[PDB]
Amino acid sequence: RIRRPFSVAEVEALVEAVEHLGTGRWRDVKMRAFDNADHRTYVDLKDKWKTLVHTASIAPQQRRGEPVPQDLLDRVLAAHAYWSQ
DNA sequence: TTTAGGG
DNA sequence: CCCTAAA
Repeated sequence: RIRRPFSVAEVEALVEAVEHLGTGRWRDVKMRAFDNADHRTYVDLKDKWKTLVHTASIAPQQRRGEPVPQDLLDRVLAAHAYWSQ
């Protein structure tokens, strides 16, 4: 499949979704926040959560592409610490 | 088919 | 994004 960087709203929709469902229900996350975004499958969302956690763990100057608002990176690490077992 | 992780 | 063992 063709590349397709995640936009800020998509991240936003993902972050909101996970804060409510967690990290073990990507099919529900997909249904809740990307139900009509045919190019994003629950495996892609699982993957974007994996990169987002990393993105939030590195310095801003080493991130690539459109900048994810600090606000979201913040909720990624808080939702990651919460749903971690 | 979905979950869960490495490739 | 892909590949796919397990469930």
